[PDB]
Amino acid sequence: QPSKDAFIGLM
Repeated sequence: QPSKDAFIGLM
């Protein structure tokens, strides 16, 4: 999902 991409920002 797109919300999962938000986790890519932190990483």
